[PDB]
Parts: sequence; C-alpha cells; structure tokens
Amino acid sequence: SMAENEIEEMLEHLRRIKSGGDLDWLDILRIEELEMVLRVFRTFTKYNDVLLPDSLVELTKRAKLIGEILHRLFGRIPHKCKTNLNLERLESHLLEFFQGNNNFDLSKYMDCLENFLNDVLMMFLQKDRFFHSREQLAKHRSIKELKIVQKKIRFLKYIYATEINGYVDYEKQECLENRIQFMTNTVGQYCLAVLDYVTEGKLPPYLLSLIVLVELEMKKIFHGEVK
Repeated sequence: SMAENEIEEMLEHLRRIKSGGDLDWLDILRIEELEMVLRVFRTFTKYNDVLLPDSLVELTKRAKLIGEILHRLFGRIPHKCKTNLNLERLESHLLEFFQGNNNFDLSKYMDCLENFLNDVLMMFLQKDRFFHSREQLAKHRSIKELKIVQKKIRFLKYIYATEINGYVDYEKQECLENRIQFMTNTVGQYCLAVLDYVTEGKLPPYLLSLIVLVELEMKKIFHGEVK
C-alpha cells in the first residue's frame, strides 16, 4: 500500500494546483493527462499482487516496459511545476514496487478485471480528438467488444456473487483459475499497451473469447449444485 499513498498524494497536489492559480488551459490539459496516467498506475499497484507472470524473464521485459513508459511520461509536465513536485521520487517508488517477484482470491480477480476494463475504456474514450482515416471504425469495433466484455464481467459478478464471495469453501478448479489468471495477465498488458499508445507510444487482444470461456467454466462448476 506504499505506492498508493504516493499516487493519491500526487493526485491531491495536482488537484490543489488546479483548484486556484493561473495556469493556461494547455498546462492543465497536460495535468489532466498526467493524472489519468496516475489513476491507471494506481489500479496497477492496487492489483499487482495478482498479476503473476509464469517466467520472470517476462517480468524482466515487463519492468523494462514500465520503466521506459514512466520515464517517457514524465516529460511533458510543465518545467514550471515539475520542479515543485516530486515526480522522480514517485517514479523511483513505482519502479521499486513493480519488481516484487493454496488459496485463490476470486473476488480480487473479478475486481481487477472490472477496474482494468473501466480504465481501458476511459483511456480510449478520452483521446479521440486525434482523429484519423475513416477506417477508424476498427477502433469502434474494439470499443464495442470491450463494452461487451465489461458488461459480461458484471454479469458474471452478479449471478455467481455468493459463489465468488466465499470461493474459499470450494476447492481448486485449475481450469477456472488458470483461465482467470491468464485473462487477468492479458488485460494488464493490454492496459499497459493502451497507456503507451494514447501517449505517443514507441511500440487484437481477444478478450471476449477469454471471458466467454470463463463464463462457461463458471456455469459448469457453479450450476453443478443441488439448487
């Protein structure tokens, strides 16, 4: 819960800087982009304990990615206020946090999926001021799929609510847990790619298939009751 404190206090500082003080519209637009970045990374730090890759050599390049992202991001803040704020301290804290690596918290995984879908949607439906060739409807198919995936997650969180909250009474369903963990990791790296993309990224996910497979496994395992 360390990086969450620093993120929330940087958000409060940015709120104070916005609430009162002469700053050009453009400067507070950069500030808004920065606090969006910070909310994304806040979700990441909140649910990083469940983002478990299999080979930490993948963690090597994930840390590389997060590092160069965080460094490219701390570039367009006004030199006016970037001196006044401890951004480099926050960056160091976050880099240190993101190299930290039989009960399954299946409420945390659904919450991570919900939060990450909300974040990907929020970052998509922000930047589409930068409009491009009218084949951009591809994006709108993507959005559509996401809006279904998102909704489907809510569906899965309603029907199996008592089974989710209280999954510790049930035993290991390696199929279900492996599918959920794979989708969680996929959504994490997807949110990271979207954050890089919406922010002049140096460098398709097939999430509906995964959420459908999770839904079917859940129906199989949770409707095999006496109810």
